[PDB]
Amino acid sequence: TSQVRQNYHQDSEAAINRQINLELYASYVYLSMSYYFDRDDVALKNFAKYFLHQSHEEREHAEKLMKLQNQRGGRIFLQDIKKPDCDDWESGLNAMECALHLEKNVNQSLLELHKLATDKNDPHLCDFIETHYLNEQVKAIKELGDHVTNLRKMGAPESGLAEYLFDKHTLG
Amino acid sequence: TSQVRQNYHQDSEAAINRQINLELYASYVYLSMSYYFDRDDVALKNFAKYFLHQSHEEREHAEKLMKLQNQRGGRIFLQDIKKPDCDDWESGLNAMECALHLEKNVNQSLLELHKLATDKNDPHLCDFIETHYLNEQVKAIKELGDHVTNLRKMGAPESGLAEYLFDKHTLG
Amino acid sequence: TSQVRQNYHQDSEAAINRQINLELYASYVYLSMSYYFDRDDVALKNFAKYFLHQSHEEREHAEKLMKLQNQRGGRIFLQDIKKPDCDDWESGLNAMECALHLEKNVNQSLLELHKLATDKNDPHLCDFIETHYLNEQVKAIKELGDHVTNLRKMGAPESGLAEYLFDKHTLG
Amino acid sequence: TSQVRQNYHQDSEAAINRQINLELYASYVYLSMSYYFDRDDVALKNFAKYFLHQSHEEREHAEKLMKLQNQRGGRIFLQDIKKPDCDDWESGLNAMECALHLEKNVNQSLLELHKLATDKNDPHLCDFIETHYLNEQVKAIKELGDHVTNLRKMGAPESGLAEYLFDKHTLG
Ligand SMILES: [Cl-]
Ligand SMILES: [Cl-]
Ligand SMILES: [Cl-]
Ligand SMILES: [Cl-]
Ligand SMILES: [Cl-]
Ligand SMILES: [Cl-]
Ligand SMILES: [Cl-]
Ligand SMILES: [Cl-]
Ligand SMILES: [Cl-]
Ligand SMILES: [Cl-]
Ligand SMILES: [Cl-]
Ligand SMILES: [Cl-]
Ligand SMILES: [Cl-]
Ligand SMILES: [Cl-]
Ligand SMILES: [Cl-]
Ligand SMILES: [Cl-]
Ligand SMILES: [Cl-]
Ligand SMILES: [Cl-]
Ligand SMILES: [Cl-]
Ligand SMILES: [Cl-]
Ligand SMILES: [Cl-]
Ligand SMILES: [Cl-]
Ligand SMILES: [Cl-]
Ligand SMILES: [Cl-]
Ligand SMILES: [Cl-]
Ligand SMILES: [Cl-]
Ligand SMILES: [Cl-]
Ligand SMILES: [Cl-]
Ligand SMILES: [Cl-]
Ligand SMILES: [Cl-]
Ligand SMILES: [Cl-]
Ligand SMILES: [Cl-]
Ligand SMILES: [Cl-]
Ligand SMILES: [Cl-]
Ligand SMILES: [Cl-]
Ligand SMILES: [Cl-]
Ligand SMILES: [Cl-]
Ligand SMILES: [Cl-]
Ligand SMILES: [Cl-]
Ligand SMILES: [Cl-]
Ligand SMILES: [Cl-]
Ligand SMILES: [Cl-]
Ligand SMILES: [Cl-]
Ligand SMILES: [Cl-]
Ligand SMILES: [Cl-]
Ligand SMILES: [Cl-]
Ligand SMILES: [Cl-]
Ligand SMILES: [Cl-]
Ligand SMILES: [Cl-]
Ligand SMILES: [Fe+3]
Ligand SMILES: [Fe+3]
Ligand SMILES: [Fe+3]
Ligand SMILES: [Fe+3]
Ligand SMILES: [Fe+3]
Ligand SMILES: [Fe+3]
Ligand SMILES: [Fe+3]
Ligand SMILES: [Fe+3]
Ligand SMILES: [Fe+3]
Ligand SMILES: [Fe+3]
Ligand SMILES: [Fe+3]
Ligand SMILES: [Fe+3]
Ligand SMILES: [Fe+3]
Ligand SMILES: [Fe+3]
Ligand SMILES: [Fe+3]
Ligand SMILES: [Fe+3]
Ligand SMILES: [Fe+3]
Ligand SMILES: [Fe+3]
Ligand SMILES: [Mg+2]
Ligand SMILES: [Mg+2]
Ligand SMILES: [Mg+2]
Ligand SMILES: [Mg+2]
Ligand SMILES: [Mg+2]
Ligand SMILES: [Mg+2]
Ligand SMILES: [Mg+2]
Ligand SMILES: [Mg+2]
Ligand SMILES: [Mg+2]
Ligand SMILES: [Mg+2]
Ligand SMILES: [Mg+2]
Ligand SMILES: [Mg+2]
Repeated sequence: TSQVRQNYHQDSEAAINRQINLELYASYVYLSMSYYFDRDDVALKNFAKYFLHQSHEEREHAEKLMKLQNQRGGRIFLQDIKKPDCDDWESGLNAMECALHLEKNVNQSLLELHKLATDKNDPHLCDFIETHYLNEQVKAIKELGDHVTNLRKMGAPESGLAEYLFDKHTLG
Repeated sequence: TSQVRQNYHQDSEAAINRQINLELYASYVYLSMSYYFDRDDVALKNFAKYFLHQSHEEREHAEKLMKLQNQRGGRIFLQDIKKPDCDDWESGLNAMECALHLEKNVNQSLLELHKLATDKNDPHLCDFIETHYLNEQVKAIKELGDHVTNLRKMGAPESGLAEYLFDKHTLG
Repeated sequence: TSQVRQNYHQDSEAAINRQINLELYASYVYLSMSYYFDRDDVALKNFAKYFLHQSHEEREHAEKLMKLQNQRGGRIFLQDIKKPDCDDWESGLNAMECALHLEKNVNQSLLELHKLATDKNDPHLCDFIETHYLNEQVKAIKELGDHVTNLRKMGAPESGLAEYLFDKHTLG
Repeated sequence: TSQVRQNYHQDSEAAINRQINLELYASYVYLSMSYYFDRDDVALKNFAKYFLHQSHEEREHAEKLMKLQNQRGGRIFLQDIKKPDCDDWESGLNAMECALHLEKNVNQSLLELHKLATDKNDPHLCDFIETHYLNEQVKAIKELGDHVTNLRKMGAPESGLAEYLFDKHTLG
């Protein structure tokens, strides 16, 4: 047993390792999306910038969980980072919809993690999740919802003009 | 009788209390409108900001009337603030139209108040209304009219693109 | 269903709407108290300033709950804001006592809201209440208790000198 | 007839001369009050300072009316400035009460002047009175009322301690 370990259940340790993988996966999805918009036949530079920033944020989320694992005396175990589900993301609207779906999936995982921490009476872990993850997720989901709504109302994906103008005035 | 009271008719005192309630009501209408535009399925952040600012201005209008009541030796009597007539405001154009209607209604009340002050030969109260309320109302009505016109000419409410672009270039 | 909604119970949504109304009510109580102290026959300007600031803080509390409702994909439903229970607040001490009672009532509502969020396993909502409301309430209640104690010990409400000196040295 | 005179009734001209005298009288009352508080057997230096400032303000009120008379092509006619009604002002509270009475008397004269200007359809003179005199009077009366209230509640005039503390914390 680690000399620092206290009130840290083996199930919580394993769930933290699973969350690390999921955050890295989310980073990869956003990386793929970003460079799709950098294609010469797509060419929406602020969509590209927005998703690259989201990708880098997800990496920060993963690294903080790795730090947490060590803080509590757990041991990090890494797994393959699966490639994203799509190579071609179709449109700005479709990418935003996939991002919304991704963020809700990551949120569900975080909520399950919190439920586990609650069941194991781990208030430090509960606080960690609430303070650093849960509101960030709520804000990210709300922002993506707002973006999807605007793109739909503007006439995307059929209107290339709508995506162009959204790229300039919301993401730029 | 208040030691400060002079040339201040009981009817004027009562009319000032009614105006306080109406200004607070206007604040509530704009508060409701503001957060409608903050909904994830509406998502027009500058409409939200514009109406929240209008809401806060209406509260200032109410507070100045409360100050006036005490300055003249009248006594403030408060009533319930009625909820706004709508929960859902439909569109940017529809909210602007409701705001225009509201501002004209508040103006009519102020004009009736001025007529009362005139009938009771209260030049201090006349000056108060003219100096702090009447031109503010005229400017607010003109601005809302301008906004309604632009939204109509741009193709609102059917064009979600029109409302988006107005939000960015006029309200942003 | 809102595209952003996740782990947000209909009961929690309704309870948030009730809390919005209560925060606005508290804003109204403090607004009334403030202008009582602005009366020429009361004339305690720092009591007036203190309660006006408390009123504006309560409005901020309401607006943050409206933001929360939209963040989680709930829908804001507003009700009439009831007038405060008193027109005349009697004395500085009596107003402080009514403020203490009000703040404890609002606290009780927040605790019931937290219990509901706990029962529905909504850790985001629990964190929201704890982080933004519960300690603010504890601090406000403690401050009002301190004020009541000092006014009593100084000889209020019978001593107009006590209220005058408290207004100058604590609230000024 | 003066080359500048237009829409300026002889009655208005005469009433302006009477108001000039009354403003100078008010200046004299406050001058007398001020130095009463400078007596070694009274010795309230902030009462003295407050009333001296009020005296100088009244002189400014008179001078602006003299300017107005010439602006409109009327001719200034001056009369004796009567001595104040009291040599000894008794107490801080009594002086404040006399100041309140004085300010209401001057207000009544200004209201009669405004009624005359209205009867003679002189909107320039109406505006002059409203803009430069009427709210100043309302504010002065309210302030004096507030002061009287505080002194009474503190225990003046019997409490020399009350007048001392008021001098330090309100007027200082
Ligand atoms: Cl342990
Ligand atoms: Cl352990
Ligand atoms: Cl274990
Ligand atoms: Cl593991
Ligand atoms: Cl894994
Ligand atoms: Cl693997
Ligand atoms: Cl696999
Ligand atoms: Cl726990
Ligand atoms: Cl967070
Ligand atoms: Cl947000
Ligand atoms: Cl937030
Ligand atoms: Cl957006
Ligand atoms: Cl009168
Ligand atoms: Cl009256
Ligand atoms: Cl009357
Ligand atoms: Cl009334
Ligand atoms: Cl009313
Ligand atoms: Cl009512
Ligand atoms: Cl009713
Ligand atoms: Cl009049
Ligand atoms: Cl105005
Ligand atoms: Cl204008
Ligand atoms: Cl203008
Ligand atoms: Cl416009
Ligand atoms: Cl759910
Ligand atoms: Cl849900
Ligand atoms: Cl539900
Ligand atoms: Cl509800
Ligand atoms: Cl309610
Ligand atoms: Cl209702
Ligand atoms: Cl009811
Ligand atoms: Cl929970
Ligand atoms: Cl808090
Ligand atoms: Cl505290
Ligand atoms: Cl604290
Ligand atoms: Cl205290
Ligand atoms: Cl003291
Ligand atoms: Cl003429
Ligand atoms: Cl003439
Ligand atoms: Cl004439
Ligand atoms: Cl004359
Ligand atoms: Cl004369
Ligand atoms: Cl003479
Ligand atoms: Cl004589
Ligand atoms: Cl006229
Ligand atoms: Cl004025
Ligand atoms: Cl004032
Ligand atoms: Cl004023
Ligand atoms: Cl005072
Ligand atoms: Fe982000
Ligand atoms: Fe960032
Ligand atoms: Fe993440
Ligand atoms: Fe994320
Ligand atoms: Fe907790
Ligand atoms: Fe926390
Ligand atoms: Fe405005
Ligand atoms: Fe403004
Ligand atoms: Fe208004
Ligand atoms: Fe308005
Ligand atoms: Fe506070
Ligand atoms: Fe504050
Ligand atoms: Fe509150
Ligand atoms: Fe509170
Ligand atoms: Fe003055
Ligand atoms: Fe001055
Ligand atoms: Fe004067
Ligand atoms: Fe004066
Ligand atoms: Mg996984
Ligand atoms: Mg594979
Ligand atoms: Mg937080
Ligand atoms: Mg009404
Ligand atoms: Mg109703
Ligand atoms: Mg003006
Ligand atoms: Mg309620
Ligand atoms: Mg009722
Ligand atoms: Mg905290
Ligand atoms: Mg005279
Ligand atoms: Mg004589
Ligand atoms: Mg003015």
